[PDB]
Amino acid sequence: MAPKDNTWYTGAKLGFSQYHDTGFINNNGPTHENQLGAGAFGGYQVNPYVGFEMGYDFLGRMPYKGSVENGAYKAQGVQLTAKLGYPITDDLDIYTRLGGMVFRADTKSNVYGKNHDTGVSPVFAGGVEYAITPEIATRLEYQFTNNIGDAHTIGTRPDNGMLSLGVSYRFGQGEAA
Repeated sequence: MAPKDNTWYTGAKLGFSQYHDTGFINNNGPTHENQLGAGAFGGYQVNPYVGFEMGYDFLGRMPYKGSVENGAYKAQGVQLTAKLGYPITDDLDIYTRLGGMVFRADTKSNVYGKNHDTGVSPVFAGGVEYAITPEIATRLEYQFTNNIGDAHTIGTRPDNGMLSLGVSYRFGQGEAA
């Protein structure tokens, strides 16, 4: 009946975005504007209305292919944020995440300790999470791309961004305590 606190959870997410904030563009596009992406994420719940969540976009290669494909060297990336949601129903709930994505790459280093370009652009998300069955949860959330860098006076209205859907697992049933 009552909610839980001081617990952890893990899952996977997959969504599509209208347009990315990339700088190197050299493609016409599959249809018009939509890029599907997959990844994994997990989080810890501190209280009924205050929790934490982290995530990172995995990668998949094709062992059966002899084509030159490179981009970075010893590079890594991860995202860390806080989750804030409200319990509308025992099974249906709403949540919002706010944090930042950390990105780092390697490019010529003489063991001196210097950087050229790091990724630290705070981001947030919004959606709802529902429980279909024990040890199995599913939720959908969206992200805003037009709301950073510089505030626009007039033009397009903020009513469309990133659309994603992922599943999450909650561990910590117990019996007494």
